[PDB]
Amino acid sequence: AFKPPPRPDFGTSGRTIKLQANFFEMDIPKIDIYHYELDIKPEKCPRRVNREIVEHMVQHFKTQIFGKPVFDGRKNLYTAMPLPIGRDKVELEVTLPIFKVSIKWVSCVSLQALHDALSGRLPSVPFETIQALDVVMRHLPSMRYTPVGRSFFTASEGCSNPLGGGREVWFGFHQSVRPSLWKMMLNIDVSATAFYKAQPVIEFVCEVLDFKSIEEQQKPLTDSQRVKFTKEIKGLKVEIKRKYRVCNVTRRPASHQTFCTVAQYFKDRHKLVLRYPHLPCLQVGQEQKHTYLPLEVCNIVAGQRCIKKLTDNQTSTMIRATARSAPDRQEEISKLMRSADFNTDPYVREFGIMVKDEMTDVTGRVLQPPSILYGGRNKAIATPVQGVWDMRNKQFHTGIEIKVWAIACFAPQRQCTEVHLKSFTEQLRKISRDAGMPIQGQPCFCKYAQGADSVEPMFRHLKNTYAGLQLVVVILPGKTPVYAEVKRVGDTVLGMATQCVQMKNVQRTTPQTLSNLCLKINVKLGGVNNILLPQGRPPVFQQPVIFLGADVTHPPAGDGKKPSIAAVVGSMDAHPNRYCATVRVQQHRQEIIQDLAAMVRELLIQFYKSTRFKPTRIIFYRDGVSEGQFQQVLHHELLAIREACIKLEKDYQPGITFIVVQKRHHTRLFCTDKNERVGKSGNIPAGTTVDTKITHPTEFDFYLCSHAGIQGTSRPSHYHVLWDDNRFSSDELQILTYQLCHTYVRCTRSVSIPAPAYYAHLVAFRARYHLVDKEGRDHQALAKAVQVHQDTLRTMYFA
RNA sequence: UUCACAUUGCCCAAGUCUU
RNA sequence: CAAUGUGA
Ligand SMILES: [Mg+2]
Ligand SMILES: [Mg+2]
Ligand SMILES: [Mg+2]
Repeated sequence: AFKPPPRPDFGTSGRTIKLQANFFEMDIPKIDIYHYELDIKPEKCPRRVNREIVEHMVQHFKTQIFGKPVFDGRKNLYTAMPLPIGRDKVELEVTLPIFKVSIKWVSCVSLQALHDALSGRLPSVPFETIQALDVVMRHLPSMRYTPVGRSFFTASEGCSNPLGGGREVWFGFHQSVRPSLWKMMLNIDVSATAFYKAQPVIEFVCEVLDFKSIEEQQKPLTDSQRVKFTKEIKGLKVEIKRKYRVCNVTRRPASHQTFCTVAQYFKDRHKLVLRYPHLPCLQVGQEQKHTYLPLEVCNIVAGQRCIKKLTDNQTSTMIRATARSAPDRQEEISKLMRSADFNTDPYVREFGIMVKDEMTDVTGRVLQPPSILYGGRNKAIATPVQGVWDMRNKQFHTGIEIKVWAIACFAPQRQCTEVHLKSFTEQLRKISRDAGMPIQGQPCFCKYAQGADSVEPMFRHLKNTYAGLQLVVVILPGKTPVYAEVKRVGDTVLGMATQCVQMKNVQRTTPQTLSNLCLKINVKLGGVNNILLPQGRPPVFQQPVIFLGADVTHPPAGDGKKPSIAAVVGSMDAHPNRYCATVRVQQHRQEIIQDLAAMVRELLIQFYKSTRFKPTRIIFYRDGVSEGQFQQVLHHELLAIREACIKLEKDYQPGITFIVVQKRHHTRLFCTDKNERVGKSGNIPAGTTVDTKITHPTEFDFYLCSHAGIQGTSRPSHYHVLWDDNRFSSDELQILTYQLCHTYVRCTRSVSIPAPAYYAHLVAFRARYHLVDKEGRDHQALAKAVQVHQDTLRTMYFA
């Protein structure tokens, strides 16, 4: 239940392709380095303050200690050669513009043992060793640049990327030390994030309040101006030599604001006559004291990342400033590494480390896509080309016959007229007839409505009046709270199928849009759009098997009380195509799925009810777990799956395959040959697979870019097998995973992650919609909100 | 709320110390 | 999913 399986073999399927990865080979010396535990009293200091302390400490004691050590900003210091210490704590006293620093040797870290672990010699990779190398590579940039996670950001020289609102774009790069089949690798990728400009607060006001210049005007701000400004600068730090954090903007101008007025105080003591006394002051420091700074004598301090959400316009600017095709990104990574010059870094060089300046070459394989079987009389077979196919002259494998349906238009009648609805209905019936999902009649019901209050009574009337009602098509004017209400009533209250459509897609229809629309409708009504060509599937389908997709979605940044949402879906046929969903609310920002055992039990029960088979195997696709959570998550969740089986029957012990899916990492793959690049974005082809060189030295993992890259640089999904009772070969599991990317019903394309994992996202996001403005007695309220109706339980409402 | 892809938002990481 | 783009 605890240790991941070794790599069974290497894949052999598919034609080869020359790739370049943003991994850079590291040459590590085979010598012991020396680990020391520090202490710094007081120890509530920010991490960067601790780096200053040790930095000054190193030189302020250079003489009979420290004859170029590295430091993690907390508690760990490393040297390439040993110090004079013994094992003794050597408390030092250091002063920086009153600190006690204790230095104690702890262990010897052998880089020799790392070479063995990267080889077949040692069974596993020693974390503490890679942890040390990480501190070596991060030492310099952690003081030179502004750390954000595993990245480093800085104001770009000579350029300025303003966002407005006192914000601008800082470019940066991600850095991480990784073991691999070949060598140690330095993974480098470029990135960009928003920062507040280091400008006078006076000019910060102008951008926030949209003033061309101050003295526009010379009257104290309106309360509406003062409230907007207070929201932006509160929590931000400002400087004079001495730095404060802003907690409040005073109501009264500096001329009147008394504590002795602020204006007066600065006239006598500091001999400063304020140029804009009519403006308020910044209350800084402790909220329960009376320290007020005029705007004129304050600057926003540099290197403060913008945590708040960007505006629509700010986002739009951010996108344009950082959007890059795959070759363009490739060159920006390359240019960065040449200019980075990691080998002159004195700390990197103290530890005798060398970093390759060229991207690593890696050979991938482009897997063949599966054939997609359709229905109708002809039973057409689609052949994905470059990750895409279409439904033209093809009918659904199992198309639904729609006899009873209705339209509910919440768009204004002037904007969405009966003629519009009629034409839309005309075209939709045409497309749906072609697709093998005939809408036999005009809707038995069609009424306009307004507001969220009209939803439930209308839907209740519909359910009571029209027997055999299959669907309600809901027209929406755009972004409106009605949508969430439609889904609350439909999914959870009354248990009725609904398909919403934006007004603009009714006024002006297209064959493609209407086609995609039918894909959702047919699925929602129990249909089967298409299936994998049966004889083209991997051998695993010879026995009953269920495919589980699982994901947790956490609240946005800055949020503190909203629940995390766990969603799990399971296949309900042998194709596989039909899926049922389970969903739960759980603790804030907890990744481990707490109630998984219960959820899997439901899915296993519903699988048997649907197929009359008991799975002999369980394939578990787990999205979004990082390497630092593999053991924790696997321990709880693998056992939870077993628990579900055991509490059901026997002696029922199906083989479990546990696979972690990671779409969001920092590995990027590029075509070496320009003639391999695909489309305008110039990305690697769909099906590109990498399970060598850059992958894990001992464990079963691979990259699979299963989708066509439309824009930017494609994210190759990474798959890591944490458990496998079924003993998959690399070829079978990679093909299986790839084929499951072709079973996503909402489009005739290969998607970036397997359908079950994708559905899990959709289910989680739907639950989040049921919880809008609603997020023991607390838990049960939220739990009921995400609980769907009895009639919705076995449906694909999430489509 | 036709859909995918891409950027950010999500576990780990990161962050958090005389007017 | 939301914002913003590229696309069908
Ligand atoms: Mg997740
Ligand atoms: Mg943490
Ligand atoms: Mg969007």
